[PDB]
This record gives sequence, structure tokens and C-alpha cells, in this order.
Amino acid sequence: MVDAFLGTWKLVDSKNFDDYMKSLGVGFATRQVASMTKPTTIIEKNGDILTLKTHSTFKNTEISFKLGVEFDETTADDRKVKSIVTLDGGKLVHLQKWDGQETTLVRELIDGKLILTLTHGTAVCTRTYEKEA
Ligand SMILES: C[C@@H](C(=O)O)c1ccc(-c2ccccc2)c(F)c1
Ligand SMILES: C[C@@H](C(=O)O)c1ccc(-c2ccccc2)c(F)c1
Repeated sequence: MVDAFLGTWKLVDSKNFDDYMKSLGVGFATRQVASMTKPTTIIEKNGDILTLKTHSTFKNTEISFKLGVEFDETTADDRKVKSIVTLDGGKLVHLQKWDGQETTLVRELIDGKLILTLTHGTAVCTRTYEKEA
């Protein structure tokens, strides 16, 4: 169930995040700070509304959405985007569209860990989170 995603997750591994951030035009000073943060992802539900928070020493984000229903998102870097989150093959797929561009944030559970794959053009970043109590 989507319920297996719920809770508090701490970053334990990251691959190619700098490439992903460069692909979105994130400036070098922000990429430097973000390369060292170890954010917390919190996923909560109330009926069919999910809330996904990310917390770090650099930045906070939060979105709420109904699965399979489009929402407007102002991203952390002030992209004004059209978004949707869905379950697809048991993975939580978050698609953002703006200016004919797309990025996907795909979350899945493997051996109790949460694996986030971030794709924008050719850039693919894999980030691994472990559950907190
Ligand atoms: C989910 C969280 C994380 O990976 O821990 C996160 C936070 C912000 C971003 C982000 C947001 C705006 C531009 C570039 C990257 C991200 F890709 C992932
Ligand atoms: C990964 C996460 C974090 O460190 O908390 C994060 C959050 C915000 C950003 C971001 C990205 C571009 C502009 C402003 C902020 C990021 F690159 C990474």
C-alpha cells in the first residue's frame, strides 16, 4: 500500500545530485550547500490527501496533493510548474511540467529503504533514505 511510504525518512546515500541540479540551472553556491545537506522527508496522509515535507539546514519544502489530481507547485527554485503524483507499479511518481520541460521524482521501497530517482533530461540522481522512528 501507499501506506508503506508514510513516516520520517533520513538521507543515507546520494548519487549524481549535482548533475541533476546543474540540469535545472541551479547556481554553484546552492549546489555546494545542497551536496552536503542530509534532508529529512516526511510523508503523511489524511484520507486521500498526502503531504510531503522535506526539511534540512538549507531549506524546507512542503506540498499537499490528492493522488492522480494535478496541482500547481512553486518549487524551491521558483519554477512555476504543473504537477501530478500517482502510484505506478507500486512507486510514488511525482511529475513536474513547465515550459515543455519535465522532471520526474520517483520513490520506491526496496528492503525497507526509500529510493528516490530524480530525472531531468539525461541527468539521473539516485538518493536513498532510511526510516526514522
Ligand atoms: C527530496 C529532496 C531530497 O532529495 O531529499 C529534494 C529537495 C529539493 C530538490 C530540488 C528542488 C529544486 C531544484 C533542485 C532540486 C530536490 F531535487 C530534492
Ligand atoms: C536537497 C534540499 C536540501 O538541502 O534541503 C534542497 C532544497 C532546496 C534547494 C534549492 C535549489 C535551488 C534554489 C534554492 C533552493 C536545493 F537545491 C536542495
